[PDB]
Amino acid sequence: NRVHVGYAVLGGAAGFAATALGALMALGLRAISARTQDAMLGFAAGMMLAASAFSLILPGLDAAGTIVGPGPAAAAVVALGLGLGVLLMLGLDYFTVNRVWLFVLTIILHNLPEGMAIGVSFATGDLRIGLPLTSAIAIQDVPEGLAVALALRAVGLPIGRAVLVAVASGLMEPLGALVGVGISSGFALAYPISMGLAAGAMIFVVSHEVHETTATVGLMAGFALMMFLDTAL
Ligand SMILES: [Zn+2]
Ligand SMILES: [Zn+2]
Ligand SMILES: [Zn+2]
Ligand SMILES: [Zn+2]
Ligand SMILES: [Zn+2]
Ligand SMILES: [Zn+2]
Repeated sequence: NRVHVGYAVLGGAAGFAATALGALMALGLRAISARTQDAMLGFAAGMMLAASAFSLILPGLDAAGTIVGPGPAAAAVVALGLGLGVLLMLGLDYFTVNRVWLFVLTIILHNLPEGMAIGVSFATGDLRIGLPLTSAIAIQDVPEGLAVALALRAVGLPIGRAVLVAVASGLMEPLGALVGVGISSGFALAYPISMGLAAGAMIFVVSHEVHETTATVGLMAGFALMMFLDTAL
């Protein structure tokens, strides 16, 4: 309990609320074209890919560079965090009708890195770090909440149940944010390590979520918009 965790809970809350707004838009839409779905998901992926680079790895290296020094030991700390983040998510991807439940688990697992990244990115209190990432994550949460609800409906839930499950799915960002503050505030190196870890987890999820032309337009737009947000915020 402290100041920099509050900003993280607020970040996690904006992630849950953004997901929910996207989820509630499916009530009115019920179905969308494959062109629209593929673009949205490519936009969501592109936002998190650049976020991993510009909001997590690059700030984590700077944080490590002032805790440890300018040498490669700083970069080593982050890279090792990154590899541990991949392997944590490689693990979960492996150790885990009633097919709905298995799709729901994926949706849950894929929200975990975004929640964690919000909580990690606010550990030092720097709005210049947490704000671009949190607002990028909320932005792609709207398409993702919509996408999730429509897909749960496409697999056979009535839109109302599907929207409900989608909204509950978003609770994983508040929860992941709590996890993120925990792993980044134990010791000095916890922060750069946890920045690498969230980036790695994030990159694993988005590799697993990447009509290729329409998806590329979304991918490029999400990437470019992430660069804009990081530069402006
Ligand atoms: Zn996402
Ligand atoms: Zn050195
Ligand atoms: Zn998976
Ligand atoms: Zn897999
Ligand atoms: Zn997914
Ligand atoms: Zn497609």
